[PDB]
Amino acid sequence: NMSLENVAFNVVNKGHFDGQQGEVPVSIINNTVYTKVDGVDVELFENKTTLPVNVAFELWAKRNIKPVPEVKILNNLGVDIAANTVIWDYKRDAPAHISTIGVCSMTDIAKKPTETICAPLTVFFDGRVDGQVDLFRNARNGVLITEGSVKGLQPSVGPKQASLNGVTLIGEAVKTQFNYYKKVDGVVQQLPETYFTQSRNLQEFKPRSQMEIDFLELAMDEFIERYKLEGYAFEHIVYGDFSHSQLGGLHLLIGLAKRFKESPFELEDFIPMDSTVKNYFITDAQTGSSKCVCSVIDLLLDDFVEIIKSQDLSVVSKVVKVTIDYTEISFMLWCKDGHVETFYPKLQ
Amino acid sequence: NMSLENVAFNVVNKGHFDGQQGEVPVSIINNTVYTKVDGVDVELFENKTTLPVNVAFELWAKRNIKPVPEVKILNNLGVDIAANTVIWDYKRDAPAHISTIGVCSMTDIAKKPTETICAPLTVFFDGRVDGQVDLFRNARNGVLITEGSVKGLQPSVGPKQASLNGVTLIGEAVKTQFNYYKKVDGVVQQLPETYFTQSRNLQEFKPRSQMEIDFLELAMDEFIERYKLEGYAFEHIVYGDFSHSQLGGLHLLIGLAKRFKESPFELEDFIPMDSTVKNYFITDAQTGSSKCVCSVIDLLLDDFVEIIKSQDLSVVSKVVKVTIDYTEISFMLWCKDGHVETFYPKLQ
Amino acid sequence: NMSLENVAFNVVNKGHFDGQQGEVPVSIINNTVYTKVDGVDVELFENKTTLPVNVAFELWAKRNIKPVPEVKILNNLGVDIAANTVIWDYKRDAPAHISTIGVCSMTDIAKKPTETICAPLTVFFDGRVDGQVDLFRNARNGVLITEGSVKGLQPSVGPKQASLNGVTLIGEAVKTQFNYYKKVDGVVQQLPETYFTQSRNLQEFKPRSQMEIDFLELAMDEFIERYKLEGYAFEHIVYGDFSHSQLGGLHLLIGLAKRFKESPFELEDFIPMDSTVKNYFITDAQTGSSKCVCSVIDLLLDDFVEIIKSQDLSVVSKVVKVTIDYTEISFMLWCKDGHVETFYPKLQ
Amino acid sequence: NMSLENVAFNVVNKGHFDGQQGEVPVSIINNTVYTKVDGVDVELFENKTTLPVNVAFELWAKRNIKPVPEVKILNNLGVDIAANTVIWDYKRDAPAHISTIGVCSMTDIAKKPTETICAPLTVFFDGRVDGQVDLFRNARNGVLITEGSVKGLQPSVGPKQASLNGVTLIGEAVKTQFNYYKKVDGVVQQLPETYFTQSRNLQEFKPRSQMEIDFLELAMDEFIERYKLEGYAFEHIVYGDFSHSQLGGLHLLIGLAKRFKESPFELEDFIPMDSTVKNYFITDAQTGSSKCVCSVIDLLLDDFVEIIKSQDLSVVSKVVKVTIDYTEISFMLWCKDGHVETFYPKLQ
Amino acid sequence: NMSLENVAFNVVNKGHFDGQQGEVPVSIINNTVYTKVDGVDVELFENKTTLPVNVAFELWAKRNIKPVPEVKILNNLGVDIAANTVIWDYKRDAPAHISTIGVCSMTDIAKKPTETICAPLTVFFDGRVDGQVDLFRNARNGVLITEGSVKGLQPSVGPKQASLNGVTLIGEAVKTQFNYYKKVDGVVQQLPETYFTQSRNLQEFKPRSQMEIDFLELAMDEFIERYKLEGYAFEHIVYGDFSHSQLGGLHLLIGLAKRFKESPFELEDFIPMDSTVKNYFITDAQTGSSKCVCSVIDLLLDDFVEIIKSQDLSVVSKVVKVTIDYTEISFMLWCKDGHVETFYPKLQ
Ligand SMILES: [Cl-]
Ligand SMILES: [Cl-]
Ligand SMILES: [Cl-]
Ligand SMILES: [Mg+2]
Ligand SMILES: [Mg+2]
Repeated sequence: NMSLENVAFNVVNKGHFDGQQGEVPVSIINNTVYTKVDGVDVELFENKTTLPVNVAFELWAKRNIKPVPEVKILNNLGVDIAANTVIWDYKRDAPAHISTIGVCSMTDIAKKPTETICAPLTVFFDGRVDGQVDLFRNARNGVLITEGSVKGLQPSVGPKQASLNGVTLIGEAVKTQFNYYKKVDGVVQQLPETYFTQSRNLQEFKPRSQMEIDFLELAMDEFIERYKLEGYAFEHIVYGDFSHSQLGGLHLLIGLAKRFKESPFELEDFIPMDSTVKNYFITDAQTGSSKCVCSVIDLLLDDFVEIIKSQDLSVVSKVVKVTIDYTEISFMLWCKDGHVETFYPKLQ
Repeated sequence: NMSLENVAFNVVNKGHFDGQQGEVPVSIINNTVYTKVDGVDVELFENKTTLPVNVAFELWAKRNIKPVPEVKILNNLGVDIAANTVIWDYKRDAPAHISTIGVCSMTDIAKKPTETICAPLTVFFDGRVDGQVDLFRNARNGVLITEGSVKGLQPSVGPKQASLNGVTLIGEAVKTQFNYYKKVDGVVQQLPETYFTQSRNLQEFKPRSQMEIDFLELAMDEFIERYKLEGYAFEHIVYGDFSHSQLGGLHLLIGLAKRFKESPFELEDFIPMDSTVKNYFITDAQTGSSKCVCSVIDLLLDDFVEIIKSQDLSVVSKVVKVTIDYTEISFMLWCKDGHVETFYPKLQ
Repeated sequence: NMSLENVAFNVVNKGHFDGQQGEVPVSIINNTVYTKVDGVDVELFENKTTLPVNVAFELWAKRNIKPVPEVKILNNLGVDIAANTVIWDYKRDAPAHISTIGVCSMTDIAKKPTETICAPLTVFFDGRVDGQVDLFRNARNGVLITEGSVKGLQPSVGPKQASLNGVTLIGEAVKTQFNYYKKVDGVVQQLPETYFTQSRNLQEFKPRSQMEIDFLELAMDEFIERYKLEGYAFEHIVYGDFSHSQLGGLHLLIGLAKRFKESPFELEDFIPMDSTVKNYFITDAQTGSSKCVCSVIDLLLDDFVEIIKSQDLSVVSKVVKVTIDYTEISFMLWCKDGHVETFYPKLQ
Repeated sequence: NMSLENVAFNVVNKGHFDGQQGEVPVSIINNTVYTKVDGVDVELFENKTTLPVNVAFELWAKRNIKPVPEVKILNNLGVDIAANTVIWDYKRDAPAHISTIGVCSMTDIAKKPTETICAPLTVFFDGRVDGQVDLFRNARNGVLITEGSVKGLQPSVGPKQASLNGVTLIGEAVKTQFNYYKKVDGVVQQLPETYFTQSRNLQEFKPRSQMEIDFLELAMDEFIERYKLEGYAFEHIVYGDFSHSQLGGLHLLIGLAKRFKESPFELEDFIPMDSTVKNYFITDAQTGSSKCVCSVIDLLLDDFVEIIKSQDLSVVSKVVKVTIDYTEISFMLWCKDGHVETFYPKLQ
Repeated sequence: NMSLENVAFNVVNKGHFDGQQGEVPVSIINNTVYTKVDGVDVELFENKTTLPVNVAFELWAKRNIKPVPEVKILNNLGVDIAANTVIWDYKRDAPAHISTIGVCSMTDIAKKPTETICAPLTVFFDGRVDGQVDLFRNARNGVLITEGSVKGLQPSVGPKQASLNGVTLIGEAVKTQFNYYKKVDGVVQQLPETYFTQSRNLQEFKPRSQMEIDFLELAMDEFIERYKLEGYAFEHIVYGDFSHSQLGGLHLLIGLAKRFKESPFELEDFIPMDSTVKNYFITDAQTGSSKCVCSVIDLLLDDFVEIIKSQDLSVVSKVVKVTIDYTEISFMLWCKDGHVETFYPKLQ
């Protein structure tokens, strides 16, 4: 029943694969899928993946169209494969995982998660689908998300936001905050205390706390005085130093957002992927200050204040580990004379 | 006299093919045409069509650079080929028709429209070109456009707007509203009464009536009261329902325009082509409400009111046919207790 | 349920498309069709055509696997399209015709030859298939082949040989000699009296007459005196002149076969296609004699003798039109003092 | 320091990857690897695989250059991956296996076969390499080849021939006959008693028994009476029937070799891969007899005689399973009135 | 009026570029040039070069069709570019040089060799063309070939054979032996006394001396005693050793031709290019002996005997430089107890 022409039928009639019968004529050329509409070819899908065009086309058509965790979250938890679904990575325009389970015959390593080949793999389970909670209880390694309680399992509350068709949002007509569960070698794991990134962007940045509202409204000197931030180098870390050829600091996305409203700048996303810490080649258009590797993270400003105020500042330099998005992020803390010189996330 | 290097000469010197003599050096690689400018290669054309690169390059260079009907109009009239010109489909970045007549030797099926091979085809004629009106009188099947009257033929007034170099506009320094004529098997046809879509877009939406001006300025409850629209489900059909996971209604482009100014959303144009009814996979960023197939049409708000007020509302559901852009559009009308439940265009 | 995966299923299980149901996983990459056979991809089809890979793959799978006329015959008769089949051009590794009739959705212009679109086209009908003779009677332009007589239709006996899966042969377990019929504008044409090329190859050349047996066995001076060929320039036309830098004569394939068994040479087929007359760039390896455009034709030697011996030798230069493979082949006849200088086919 | 330029250095200096240090300039274009040799690019590798060009280039350079089992043997044993080597499939011009173990970073699933990821996979071990026998003892699923005895392991004597750089041969200066061992789920399997195909080709076929010498020299009626083969349908099974349009029988490669020396024919290998039974689309050039799916197997003629002469001829139709190349091959045995009608291998 | 369509016109009508006027329709797709011949596309050129498809097509059409020196000769002389012509490397299916002079606008660095840009480059001049000898006198760096004497210039007699359209031959109807001249920095260089390789192939090998006739006819022990070759390791150097797993010796092409007529073997040319010494990955099919890097050279056997018999046999290991094809070839001479062990050319 599986066929390329049937997949294209579902896309043109249902917007995605819906399991409907029918076939439309398809021509494949230039890593692109076309269909003939009233005698002319219309592009349906441009393959941006490393997979064959018809294979990637099928996986994208069968992508999950419900609110799902962001890929960085699934990566930080070590997820290798999804159970009977396709998590589409819109950052890479490619499937988030190599193989599939009961989805596409060309990429399927198994039909159901209980098969032997799935034993060493951390399978992602969705409690919103019938039987996936019970499948998670019988899985050796797996990650489970639910909207409510699971009897006999202690939950971990995830981020407020989730990805819906490549749109990260805090749901109002839909539920985006899940309970997280993980098993390793048959043993349920206790997930650690973690912060969560806010997954915002520059153009559409919106404050989510009165501190962030005051950060964008007030000036630098007035904001640092109001929240008693003297001696923490927020002028460097958050606001950024543009007086020299090498750009200084500017490691919080909200600091880039405040600057972007005043003056534009160039951000080179040379590792285009979903990750907790993003690295950009930045060039400021107003001053000419630039930096090849500017590590940026989108933390709630209140959370970043709690972190930097929770450190010992009696050492010149050391490595600070912070659990964010269920992964350990290494920060580099520099201090002189008991005050913060700088504080930034490292590469990986 | 035809040559690839001569076509590239005209593009670099005249912006398009102008019939001038000359040749520039050309290199073709990666479905792209390049020319050497002072020792370096400069991209001239990236082939986005299903045709060979050099063939598509020639057709695009010879595209019509005058105001022409939008492709959806030509499609709805069943046009198969153009007479001694190339209608470029900027929505697909491809020629609107497969074959040509007296344009490109590789795609030409004939040199002049009077040839035998053109008999079963609906040829598009442009009265603004000398002799094309008379050629239309001797053609078996054809469509003719003019700026003025044609002796012995009853005209049909077309849309106010036309496409100029992929820019749809109502001409002020140029004439964009044409008279339409059609012949089938040698018999002149009488074109039916039809509405016309406005061919506007979200970012640059501009109201074209006081009702549309009031729709964007006033609130929903205030607008429905002013124009006495109680019982027609404009809250659902036009304004859209975002309270549930499945997006409800929102089938008029002006309703999307009003929403877009307040909150952003994602529109997946999974059938990228010019058509009277567009189908989008929509995801609302503020609420999370989404719908795989949201049929949207850009009618003048006054015209849509006239249509929905001209229907019988005593049946649960039925199919309503409306002639728009010279084609029959099937709508689905749902009523309960004598009032409109919903009313939306179908797929095709 | 026509599909790419179903076409591949028939190919792997039946060697071609046999109308069986079933699907196998398919990967498309680099203009090649692959399928998974126990883990690894196996190449099924390398697209050598100008069509999309999946389209040409379907047409090749649906190619006619019965003895069919050689493409040069169909070309000389002006065939543009076949009725409900695909004639595969094995010399081009591509379909012999652009469009199809009731074969492939992507290339079909019609499902039946009786449709209006097929009238101006010369449709090829196979009288061995039920109902094709009647369709030929109803077609405006067409070509018909049959094994026996059709009531009322004056036949034209075709060549002894036909192409079976790319192998040209005179059938013994199957019949390769057909009657030929042609209609132009609804009127049956009388096919002209014609010679036929023998369609032999240089490697596996085999004589077909006692004269051809003698030509290969006998020396030049012995053969010319035996069959009384003095004054007919066979030393030049058939045997060829290698004494000069520019190769002279050598226009009959049997003359090439005789030279090849002695000393090899290089044949550059710069127009790789099936045609009654072939043009080659020839380079003799032993002497170094060459010629850019060498016109070669594979006639029965007895036929060529019959042709050359019926010419008027009293003119310095005369064009001579001979009907070969149902097409008129022009020859250049040069004579001097009551004997011919040369007599070769034009490249045309 | 693994790199593309270093791999190319080894290829140009050592003919393959030899672990030497050095780099040469490399150009990648059109799925081909080039290198500059005194100004001009020389092609080193044309990627015929479904892998990226640089990846397949590295795997081909690291291919095993010692006598290795033929891929059909490894396939019939269920091998999925090799331990610290690459088995190159020369019939597919591609690696015989998808992933690698400690070979290439792009395709490695592990650096050592003992890693957890390799347990459910059947790993191929080469006992000629130090430490591979011990790794086989510790592997859960695996296949081992050795030249001599392993203490405690009951051997299975493999075929006389092996593949050396794409050349299948019975070694004289090297040993090509191995012992075979197999483990499934940590338990050593006893390999079944099996016949082996001879792996000869049609062009360079050479007999290997006095019976095979007789078959090629003797006539059909003389050979059948000599080896007392009356009532075993050798005229059909081995010699083949060409009297009808559909080719009959001809299922032993030695029968094809006998026919080929007399008159040539066309073999279309629509599944180009190494397998115990091969399916061909055959077209006989002399008679025109053909058959879409012709199952062929290259057994020693004495073996096939031993097989056919041990069957019960008292049943109309019976399936017969024979273990050949360590896999069960199904045959169709048709008998009528105390003698066989046909006896051919299924395409399976 | 240089154009792609005009180049294709010359190719189809003249077999190459002949400067004739005319255009034919051309389709470019998949690094191949096509043209329409009565409806269907016929392949004219498959780009095997690293240049753009239309550029390499033009250079191939403008290739030199006269007897030209073999590329290895031009390489050994350091030629970088040709004057107003294209030397086509048929072993690479690519131009022998990167840039051109007055040939193709895309690859031209100059229209005349006298231009300033050509001075540091070694330009190849063909004295058979009017005015090229004078251009050689005015060029700073260059190489000149002539058929006869040039006044004042001391000639160097080149090899007997030359390449005519990819066919290397000793001309009879044409002259393939030239005088050679070379200038470096405006000063004429005296070319060294040199041997020449015979440029034969393994399939069509033909001896060129009574000694070579004897070597092929006579047995090893009979030949070595006949030409008094005791103590010169011809059993190893020329005949080759197959008794061991690693192939020994076999460095003269005539030795390969003798072995090939007896039993076939596999030659892998991992550096496919024209060079005085060729390196092959050899696998003997009969014995299984192989060697990754086998240096082979096609000298006249009498020349190699003259070379080996002039060496001092009193040293264990000595490097020996011999000028062959105008370049110095290094040999490894191993001797032991008054006789040679081996004597082979280095891979260099
Ligand atoms: Cl009759
Ligand atoms: Cl033992
Ligand atoms: Cl002189
Ligand atoms: Mg700025
Ligand atoms: Mg919104």
